[PDB]
Amino acid sequence: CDAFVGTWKLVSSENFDDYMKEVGVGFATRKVAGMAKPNMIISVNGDVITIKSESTFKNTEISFILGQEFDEVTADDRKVKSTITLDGGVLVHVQKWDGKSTTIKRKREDDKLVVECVMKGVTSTRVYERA
Ligand SMILES: NC(=O)c1cccc(Cn2c3c(c4cccc(C(=O)O)c42)CCCCC3)c1
Repeated sequence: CDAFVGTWKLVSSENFDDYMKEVGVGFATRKVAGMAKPNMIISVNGDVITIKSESTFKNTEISFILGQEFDEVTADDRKVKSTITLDGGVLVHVQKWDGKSTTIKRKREDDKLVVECVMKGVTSTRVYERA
């Protein structure tokens, strides 16, 4: 996937605190992650895609090949099994841990990168625009 490539700034966000709470993120991390306005800087080299998320709270990064499950350490220190695929132009990320699942989709919409987060019955939408 490549139409996702470049540098994106979070401009809006709904229900993220609720989403985090449902994922199991403790209050202090929720406070600082919720308040953060991370840049998401996505790039691609052959079959390896790299997504960086940068903010004063925390800098993270994942590198991966579509369809190949990998170990991820999240910003909220979960140790999850991750599996990112391309499906009808949406990058679908799945995290499994403790028999739990959450799914994160990134899609390109007009000039936005739209990220939809889902845990159990809680859904969250965040929007990022080019830097
Ligand atoms: N400070 C930062 O770098 C930062 C802040 C908020 C979210 C994120 C990334 N992120 C994270 C989660 C998540 C779910 C859907 C979309 C994003 C995103 O905007 O990339 C998410 C799980 C909760 C723990 C925080 C990491 C990063």
